[PDB]
This record gives sequence, C-alpha cells and structure tokens, in this order.
Amino acid sequence: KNAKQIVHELYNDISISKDPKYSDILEVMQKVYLKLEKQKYELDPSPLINRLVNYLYFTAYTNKIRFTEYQEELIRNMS
Repeated sequence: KNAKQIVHELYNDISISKDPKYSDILEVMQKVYLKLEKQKYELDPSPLINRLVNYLYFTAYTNKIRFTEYQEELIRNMS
C-alpha cells in the first residue's frame, strides 16, 4: 500500500461514518489528497504523511475522537 492508496482508503472509511466529529479531519485530508498528486510529494510523500499522522492523533486528543480498529490499522500503515 502506497501513500496515496492508504490516505484514500482511510478517507473513504471515515466518510462512511457520517458523524460530524470527523468533518475537520476530512477537510485536512482533502488537502493532503491533492498535495499527494503534486510532483514534490510524488517523489517523497513521507514528510506530508508524517504531518497528517501527527495531526490525526493531536486532533483526536483535543476533540476526544476515537477511531475504529479498522481506521487505526490504516493510520498505523501510514506512520
């Protein structure tokens, strides 16, 4: 699984939720979606994915969000 594939898979599963607590995460991820298509991050998406992974845990803490095991697994894949 490459960066683009995992991000898309997580985005898709989170949007299935239909819980407003995830709206801010989805917002951030759409921007990550697009940046992954760019040249720079095409070569090395690592720094971008690391920022996303760190953002996910930080915001999850701040807003008391819980991810499912299925979602946590995908995040682990990213880290």
